[PDB]
Amino acid sequence: GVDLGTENLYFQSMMQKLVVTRLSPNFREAVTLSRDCPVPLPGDGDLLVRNRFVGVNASDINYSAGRYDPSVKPPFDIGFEGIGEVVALGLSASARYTVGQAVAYMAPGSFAEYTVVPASIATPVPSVKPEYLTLLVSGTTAYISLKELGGLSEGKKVLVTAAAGGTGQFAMQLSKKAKCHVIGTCSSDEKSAFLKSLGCDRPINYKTEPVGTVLKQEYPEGVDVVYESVGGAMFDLAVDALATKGRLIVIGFISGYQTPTGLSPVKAGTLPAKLLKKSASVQGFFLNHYLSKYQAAMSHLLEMCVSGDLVCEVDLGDLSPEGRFTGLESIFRAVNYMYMGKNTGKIVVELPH
Ligand SMILES: NC(=O)c1ccc[n+]([C@@H]2O[C@H](COP(=O)([O-])OP(=O)(O)OC[C@H]3O[C@@H](n4cnc5c(N)ncnc54)[C@H](OP(=O)(O)O)[C@@H]3O)[C@@H](O)[C@H]2O)c1
Repeated sequence: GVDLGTENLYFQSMMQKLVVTRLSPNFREAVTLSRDCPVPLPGDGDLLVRNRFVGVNASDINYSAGRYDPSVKPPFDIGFEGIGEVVALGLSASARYTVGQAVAYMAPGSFAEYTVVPASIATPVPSVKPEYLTLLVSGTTAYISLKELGGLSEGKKVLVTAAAGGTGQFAMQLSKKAKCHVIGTCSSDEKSAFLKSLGCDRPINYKTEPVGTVLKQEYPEGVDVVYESVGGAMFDLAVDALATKGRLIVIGFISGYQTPTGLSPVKAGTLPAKLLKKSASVQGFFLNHYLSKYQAAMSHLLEMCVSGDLVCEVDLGDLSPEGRFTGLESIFRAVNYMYMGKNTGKIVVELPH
């Protein structure tokens, strides 16, 4: 009786995908577009998803560099998230999932026309739209880290770095919803306008106005929470800008990922003493350590998105040098775009019919 997509599997036999062929943080050096790869088949507990959008993530280049498990050698698949239609599935999976259903997921190997996804990690979505993909990593990271670690409450002051980017946009909005005063950093006046449209109380274009100075002058008593994703000298300023009982959440350090080690140097020598003297913290956050909170987060985010209560800005690359990010080949360009700092919102690549 049940359609498991077996006809599809017969006829949809080969596909394109991206493959890490050499470890490097230079994505173009590391990754090759492969063709006429077999379409993988789903196991009893799996879905086979035809990706229609895939997300571009800063750590894509950490992945390509082998930094998640240095002992794992090429070749391996890449891309952290996708959205599309179920084309086939295993028998067990069919209890809860159906051929043609719109699903989104966070699992490695999304940079492919088709990806096998365990049905246990799939998220049902209303339809295949790029706004929902924005939630999977970027939204959930901001949601869970702030909920679990931010201690947010009315009137607290929150500094968000890369605030106009994929995760930053949600850290901004979610802090505003908690009635915080929100400061955001970005690299252009048009990004600052975007931030202002999300409710940012103090956008800062760091290219034209020094962040440290603004913080010293406008926030002399400091900030309560920092959503820190840049690293380096920005991390150092953030530590100095903490209020008493302040918390710096280490979300990432993109300023370092292109470097050979992937790290951005910081002034750490006096950090324990600084933290003691302010009763302040530096707090790491890795989304994969918080998967017990993921399904709830995703559900709330999805409700806010569909209801119009959350801006989910998507950058499909229409304004990039070679235009809209269409096809797996465009992933190279999109990663470049990210590392040139040109995106507003979440970078997404379309894989259309
Ligand atoms: N901990 C976690 O589980 C987790 C999950 C998701 C993301 N993250 C982290 O969140 C951060 C943002 O990632 P994303 O994927 O959302 O990208 P994104 O913010 O959409 O794009 C990156 C942004 O970083 C700034 N930038 C780019 N290159 C830079 C450089 N070399 N030095 C300083 N700033 C640079 C740019 O914004 P400006 O105009 O502001 O410069 C750019 O638009 C990354 O650190 C990432 O690792 C962490």
